Order: sequence, then structure tokens, then C-alpha cells
Amino acid sequence: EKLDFLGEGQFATVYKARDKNTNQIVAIKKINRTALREIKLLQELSHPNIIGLLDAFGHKSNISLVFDFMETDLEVIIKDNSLVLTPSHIKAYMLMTLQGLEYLHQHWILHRDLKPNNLLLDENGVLKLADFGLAKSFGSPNRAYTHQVVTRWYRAPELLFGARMYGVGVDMWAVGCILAELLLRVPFLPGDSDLDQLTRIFETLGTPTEEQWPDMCSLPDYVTFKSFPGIPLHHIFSAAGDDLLDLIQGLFLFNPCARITATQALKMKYFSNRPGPTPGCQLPRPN
Ligand SMILES: Nc1ncnc2c1ncn2[C@@H]1O[C@H](COP(=O)(O)OP(=O)(O)OP(=O)(O)O)[C@@H](O)[C@H]1O
Repeated sequence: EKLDFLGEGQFATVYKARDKNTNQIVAIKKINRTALREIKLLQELSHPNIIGLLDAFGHKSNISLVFDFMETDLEVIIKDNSLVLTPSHIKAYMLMTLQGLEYLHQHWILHRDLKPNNLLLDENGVLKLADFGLAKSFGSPNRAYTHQVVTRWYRAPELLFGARMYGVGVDMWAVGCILAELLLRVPFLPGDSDLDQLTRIFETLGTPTEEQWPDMCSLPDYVTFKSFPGIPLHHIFSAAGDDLLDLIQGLFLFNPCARITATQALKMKYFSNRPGPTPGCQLPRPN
């Protein structure tokens, strides 16, 4: 049962609803084997910080995916919302994202499409991860009708240099970008193009030596960069403490293996150190 239009999305119209009898309030997403597999998986998954797929239904010409409804996403919190202000809140979000991600990884799944608007928050400030992209998005491809800027601003360098093999590091990089967005309140690396995006990565983070990233060059789309010295994280992130700086550190290591994993991240001082995560209805909502 329809109840409201919520927004257009890269690859879906999204509609608030109390689903046929289903009294839970719900968001339906409107748009071939692999896609069916992805649907039944996200479905089979079960984790406090992973979005709930509740049904899919549809006859070839349309698919509709049913997720429990979320107040907002982490973008609207970052975004313009100067009402909202984030300290040590930031710890909570990361705590969740990583746990959410740790689970995903443990379950041999890369969320391949993290960005602030796929880290959703429910009424009670539980952060859940959005559908791992393809689970709609590119899975079943016909694009919506939408405006709104598009966002490759979280691609790891390995994907921008067109690695046709990737892993956890892909997600961990995006998390790094999110953690940045949070602290910076602007997009950390807002590139116009993959190439521009690689520029902003390198002039911010430094150009990686072969010592830092090995195998960096034989990357399919690799093309040579001025050798930028990069800005010391503490100069990018004044707000940041050393413990957090150390997590930003690991998430942005260039070499996808050196790059921190969601578990390893989680075990870092940041998440045990003293300004603990804000309990999360203490976690601020936008209007
Ligand atoms: N589970 C949900 N609960 C509440 N609102 C949602 C939910 N999922 C999507 N939305 C809303 O849908 C709109 C666009 O979201 P969506 O996640 O579909 O964008 P996208 O990830 O770019 O595109 P898509 O997921 O369709 O490829 C936003 O207004 C957002 O508030």
C-alpha cells in the first residue's frame, strides 16, 4: 500500500509505504538470475547494521524491493545540516559502519557502493548499510530519472586505475572517505572524472611510491602523476586525535592489502579510547 514518494535514485524510484497489510513502514524501490541471487542473499543476510530486504516482487518489466524504512541517511546529516554538528558521534557511525561492513566481509560480500547516502539511520539511530549496489542499482540496469550529482568520490585508487581485481580494500577506502566527509563536512575528494579524482587522491594523500603501493604501475589504467608530497593527515583533519588519525591512516593506505580491514579497524584504539560512541538516539536527527 503506497504512502508517499521519497525520492529518485541512480537506478530506482523509492516510495514510502505500509506494505500490503505489512504494518511496518517500508520503502519500496522500483526498477534475471544473478539479480535473483543477489536479492535472495541480501534477504538471507541478517545484521543489526545491514538494511533489511523484506520482499521483492515484480513481473519482468518492473521490480520492486521492500526495505524497512529509515528516517535518513548519513548524507543528510553531513550535508548542509549545520543544525546538526558532529563530534564523537562520528565514532558511533564508524563503529556501526565497520561492524556492518565486518559482517558483510565475513560473509564474503563486498558492499561495492558505500557513500554517505548508503549509510542509513533508523528512528533510533541504528546505522544500517544500504543494498550492496547491484542488489538493484547496476544489477538490473535501467537508469531512473533524477538530477542530483553522481559520486565516484569514494572509489579507491585501485578501481580508478581500473583494477579488474579488488577486495575489502574497496570498501575500506570508501569508509575512509565517509569518515573524512563526517570530519570535513564537505566531500573529501570531489573529483570531476576518474582522472581528476585520482588527482585529488594524490595531491591530498601524496603520490604513493613503489615502496608504499607495490604493483601500483601495472594497474590497467595507470598513468603517471606528478609526485605530490601530500598533506599530513593532521593538517587535513585538525579536529582529529591521534587515535582517529591512525584509523584514517589505515583506511587510506594505498596498497589495498596494507589497507585496514573492517575487523582490524574495529580493534583499533579509536573504538576503545575514551570519548566512546554516543549511544545513538543521542545521535542527532535532521528536521
Ligand atoms: N530504506 C529506506 N528508507 C527511507 N528512505 C529511503 C530508503 N531507501 C531509499 N530511500 C530514499 O530514496 C531516495 C534515493 O535513495 P536511493 O538509495 O534509492 O538512492 P541511490 O542509492 O542513489 O539509488 P538506487 O538505490 O535506486 O540505485 C532518498 O530520498 C532516500 O531518502
